[PDB]
Amino acid sequence: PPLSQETFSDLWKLLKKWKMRRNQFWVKVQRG
Repeated sequence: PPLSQETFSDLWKLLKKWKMRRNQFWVKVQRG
């Protein structure tokens, strides 16, 4: 479910590598 603090937040950190700037409008719109 939707929630991130001192637990469920420890995860989501996984989608990062896939949730990074890899969105739609901001997908490769900056150096790095």
